[PDB]
Amino acid sequence: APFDKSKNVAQSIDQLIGQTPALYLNKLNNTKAKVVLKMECENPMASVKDRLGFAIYDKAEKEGKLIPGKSIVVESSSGNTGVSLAHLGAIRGYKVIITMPESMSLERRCLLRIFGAEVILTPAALGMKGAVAMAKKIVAANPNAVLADQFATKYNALIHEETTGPEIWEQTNHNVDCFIAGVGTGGTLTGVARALKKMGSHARIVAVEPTEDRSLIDEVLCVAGDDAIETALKLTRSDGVFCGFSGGANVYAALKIAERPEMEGKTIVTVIPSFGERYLSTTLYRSVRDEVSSLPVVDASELQ
Amino acid sequence: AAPFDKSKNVAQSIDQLIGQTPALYLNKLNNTKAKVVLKMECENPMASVKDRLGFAIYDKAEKEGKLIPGKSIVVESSSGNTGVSLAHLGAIRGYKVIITMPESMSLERRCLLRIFGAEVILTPAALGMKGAVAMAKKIVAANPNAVLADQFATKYNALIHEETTGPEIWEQTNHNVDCFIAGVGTGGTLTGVARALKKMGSHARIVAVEPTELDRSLIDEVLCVAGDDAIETALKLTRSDGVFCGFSGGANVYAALKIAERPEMEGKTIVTVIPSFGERYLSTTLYRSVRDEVSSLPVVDASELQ
Ligand SMILES: [Cl-]
Ligand SMILES: [Cl-]
Ligand SMILES: [Cl-]
Repeated sequence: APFDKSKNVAQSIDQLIGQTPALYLNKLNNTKAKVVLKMECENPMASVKDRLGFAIYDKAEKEGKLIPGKSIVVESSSGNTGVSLAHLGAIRGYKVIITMPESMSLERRCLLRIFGAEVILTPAALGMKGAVAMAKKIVAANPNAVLADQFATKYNALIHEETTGPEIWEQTNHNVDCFIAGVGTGGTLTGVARALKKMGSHARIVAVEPTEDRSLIDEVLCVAGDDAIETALKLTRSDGVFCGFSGGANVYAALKIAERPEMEGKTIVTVIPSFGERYLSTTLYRSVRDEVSSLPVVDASELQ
Repeated sequence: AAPFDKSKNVAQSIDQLIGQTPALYLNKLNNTKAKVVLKMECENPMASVKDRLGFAIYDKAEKEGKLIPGKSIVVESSSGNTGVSLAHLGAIRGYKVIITMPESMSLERRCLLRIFGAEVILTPAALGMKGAVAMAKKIVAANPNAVLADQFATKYNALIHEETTGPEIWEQTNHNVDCFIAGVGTGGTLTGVARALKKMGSHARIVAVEPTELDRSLIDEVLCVAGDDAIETALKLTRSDGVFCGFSGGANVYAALKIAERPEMEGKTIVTVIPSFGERYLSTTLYRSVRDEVSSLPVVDASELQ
């Protein structure tokens, strides 16, 4: 059986990665279809990328390609893959180096540095291309250093075929008519689609392309940034799901699909990749920040 | 009970994901001969143990007929994790939630509450908590459908931890708890977990953690933890064990490590609590040492990449 974390004591926090909950969308869903959210936001470092981090360390160690205390893990990511690599690197005793443009927030730097990752900042003008350049440069310069990106490419779809997809299959009672996720790198889409196919599911596979190459994909749905953003704010207030831009896009897509006549009574599954708190000080929740920042204050004369 | 198998079913409400939190052994940071178990309340859906209290408030108050969905207005004079949980769970249940809070409380706290659609009302800094309380009172005095939530926090806090948190620890440790450690001050697991253990016939030592720099028979020992020790421990914990928490968790872990070095604790099991996830505190003084470090980092010159 997968580790029963609700009933036993874990030996390591990596045993808490995956086996995430699944949640019906209720108040926001005014259709005759069912929408299931795979709550990857509930991972220990608050995103789906914990699965990828674990896969990188676990599979690369098993191949003999990462050695704790010798290998230096180098990654040119600001986002959650870098966070997970830093997190799990710390506990497994790897030096982790993250390159990122200087333009990324202090918060993002801070998240990485709390785990003891070495944060290297690159010129704002060169953007992410410059961070990649720096990472490639650090690795060429040290034979013990490895680019983590090669492992992400090798293992990402596999970990989701092995874990996320089977979990969805069991949670939904072997009943999936449509699976929706982002076209991005480092997500569930390919691996979960493969798992569903292999289980004999006839689920329709929908890739979400945000407006702000596989034989597995049945349909690409383009979602405007402003719809993703608006959906994320509605989600918190309707169903208590607090996520990032990707999750809002996915839910928008799911609701659109759910309005189709042929989807009446069917089960649509989508993914909430990351918890929203990481994004509180970003553009996604700017509307809320701007609002509370200029509230009136009750006069002391009214408080007696 | 029929306890919800969330790794294996689809939940009808996010309330069902509250509780049934993991427990984790401290490894690299534990250099003692005792076992230290962390009850990971940071893994609740809104990232703190107070989700259990928010749930208890709505669940129990509704059963008492004191909260009526679609009619009651929930009025809460606090902006901490209990306030967050009330706003979060109120939204999904269809309640308007009002938070009264001093203007001096952090902008980030205001933002998180407003994310859930709470009405955030600010009161003068000079009047502090008492002005927020007076403002809550004023609202409720003018509308009989408005209800002060703090009465319910008082009534149900210890009870929900007796009913859920405590029994979960008991099961997770396979009925083997030699010591339970948690913070003083309301909102805590301490009283309710201690009561659960004692009902189960456990004679675990109960240690209250008191930060510096019933509420009698239940406590065997008080352990004073300096704020600096709590802070340093929180940052060590992230690097050693990958546990990312707030001040309270750092203090608890510091305390647990002190109990673990007691000779009579050799081979014993000590349980403590990680109340909340650390991300909420990244903009606070708890992680200021790290913010100051990363804010002064050098930037690689474009020459090096060309
Ligand atoms: Cl995804
Ligand atoms: Cl997201
Ligand atoms: Cl904490």
